[PDB]
Amino acid sequence: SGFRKMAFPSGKVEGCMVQVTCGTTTLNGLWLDDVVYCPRHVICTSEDMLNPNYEDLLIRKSNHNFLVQAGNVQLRVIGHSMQNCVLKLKVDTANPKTPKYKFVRIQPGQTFSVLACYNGSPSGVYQCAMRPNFTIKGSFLNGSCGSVGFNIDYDCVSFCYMHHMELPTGVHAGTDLEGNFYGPFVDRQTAQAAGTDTTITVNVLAWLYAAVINGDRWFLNRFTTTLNDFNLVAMKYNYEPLTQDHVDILGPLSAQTGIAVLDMCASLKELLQNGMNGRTILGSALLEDEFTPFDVVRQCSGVTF
Amino acid sequence: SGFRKMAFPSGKVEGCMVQVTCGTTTLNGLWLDDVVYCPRHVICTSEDMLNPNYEDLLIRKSNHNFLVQAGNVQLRVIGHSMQNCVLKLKVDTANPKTPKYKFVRIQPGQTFSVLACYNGSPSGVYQCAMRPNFTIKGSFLNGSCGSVGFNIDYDCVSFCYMHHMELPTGVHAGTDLEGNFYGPFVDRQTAQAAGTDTTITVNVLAWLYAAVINGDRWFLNRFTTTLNDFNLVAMKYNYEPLTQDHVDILGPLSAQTGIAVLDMCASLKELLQNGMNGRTILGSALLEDEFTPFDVVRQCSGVTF
Ligand SMILES: O=C(NC1CCNCC1)c1n[nH]cc1NC(=O)c1c(Cl)cccc1Cl
Ligand SMILES: O=C(NC1CCNCC1)c1n[nH]cc1NC(=O)c1c(Cl)cccc1Cl
Ligand SMILES: [Cl-]
Ligand SMILES: [Cl-]
Ligand SMILES: [Cl-]
Repeated sequence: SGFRKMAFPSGKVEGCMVQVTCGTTTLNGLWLDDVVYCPRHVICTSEDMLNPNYEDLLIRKSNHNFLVQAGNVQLRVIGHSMQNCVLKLKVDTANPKTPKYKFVRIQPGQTFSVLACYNGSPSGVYQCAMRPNFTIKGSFLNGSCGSVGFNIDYDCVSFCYMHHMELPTGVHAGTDLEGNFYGPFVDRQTAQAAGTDTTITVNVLAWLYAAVINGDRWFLNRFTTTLNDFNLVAMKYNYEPLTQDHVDILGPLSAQTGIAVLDMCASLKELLQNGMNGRTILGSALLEDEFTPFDVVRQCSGVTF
Repeated sequence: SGFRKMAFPSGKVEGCMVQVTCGTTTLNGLWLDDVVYCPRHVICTSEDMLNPNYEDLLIRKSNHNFLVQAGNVQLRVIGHSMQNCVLKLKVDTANPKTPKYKFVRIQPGQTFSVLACYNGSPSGVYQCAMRPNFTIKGSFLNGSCGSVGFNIDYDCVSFCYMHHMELPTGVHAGTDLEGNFYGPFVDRQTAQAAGTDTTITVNVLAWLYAAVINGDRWFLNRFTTTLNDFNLVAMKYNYEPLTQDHVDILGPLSAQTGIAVLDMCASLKELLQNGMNGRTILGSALLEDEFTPFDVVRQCSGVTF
């Protein structure tokens, strides 16, 4: 028993991280097969970031201007191209540690692990969720760009995020591995403010199921509700609307615990209206929303990789 | 910016995890050089755990009764011995992935990363602290015994914990890698209750420094205090006493932020007496105490491995 904010084992991704330097800018790249993926603003100086024309800045770059370093060994770049907001650097050596992998574009509310890196070296690993406003609340310092977010399915790494920028409010924005930003954000040092960071209702409900499974139950009440009535309450509290799709996804957790989904919604509704009254749930004094129903099933059953 | 509960990259330890089966009990072992470390209660059935005599149970075991499996490959056991509450299984093959490593016995309040494993396969990674009552609040299911806790220093893995047991209250107990339990706990399915789980004051202060560095500052007040006066308040709230050693350890964070240590203590004192008033600090509604001062410096500076 016990429930922790848990990231995937990072070894498979550690073996993919390299350093990319262009001029005086150094960040991280992802080395899969004979291609290194990195943010395209590696070609930018701090000056260029104010208003970059990436196509023009790229005319001035050749393969040999991209210094790729794997540990203590330099990689030979034999080609480069820009795809949306990432560069793909073709190298003459296939990464011998390439895992089985996929590129996936996740939806808001979905979770993933981040391997924070600096100069191509792994610094730490932590769990994140794509927020409803398409930011993530990560831990990134200057030099962490190119760090990736990922999920693992047994032996297949699904890369879903590459870090690119920090907004003035300290939240973070990035792309999928095809170089498309999540949300409306751009790799340009300008005014771009995040929208409302609503709470991921389906994840809160899954985490309440995790609590019940682990013995925290003071919050279970004598009530039930309906989707429409609950969402009226969820709206007032800046909670995402709960759909029947979400209800269906929570089915297995409902079956395991014998608590109907709408009953747990009624318990959540009271928690929102009454508050925690100084109590905690799984060691938290606020309702956690960065565990998916799949994360809960995974951690409560012992899935491995 | 941003501050996350962050574990070390786990790859170096993933390459050390094996499966150990004795009779019908399967758990995890740690393969370093030509030795596999695992909990000695691998020799026990669920029946033996009620009152085991490990020396007697071991008379009935031979090298070939310990099945060690690394991925899909069996390892040949050429010797075994019991050291305190761990078994050391000598194998004829040195682990080719052995990292630079040390065995360390940590103190309460110190933090480490856990690689939760099942059947020798990594399941997830998360960050823990040795609680003042010598339990840890982990995420362990049946089969996770032998999972280890560790810190990394650049390239040297310091193993400090091996998981052995779950107490009736759902907290967890284990040993260092020499097989000595942390605290008074024993590998025996009996009545052993944890003492008071006090809050790690020095870690809370470090985490408040982390918050200031990241822009959360509403809690900074106009007050200061003394060690003695603060500890009078800390006692009432089941906070560990703050020592001058702790003050010294917080020195660097004090210097970086220009906030004297006793001033931050005065801010903490008001938070304890007044509460959070529904506010949050670094996305938490309670005071976090599983970041050490070293963890904060590490994450805020970008140390890598
Ligand atoms: O999350 C899903 N699959 C996991 C991806 C990572 N590997 C494991 C499978 C998934 N598959 N179909 C729908 C979803 N997810 C959701 O509908 C969802 C949830 Cl559950 C929570 C928050 C937002 C969203 Cl969109
Ligand atoms: O934590 C320490 N070192 C780290 C070990 C892990 N690798 C990095 C170095 C350390 N070295 N000397 C004293 C300490 N720690 C403490 O005094 C302490 C703190 Cl700081 C917080 C809570 C409890 C305790 Cl005992
Ligand atoms: Cl452009
Ligand atoms: Cl004994
Ligand atoms: Cl909290």
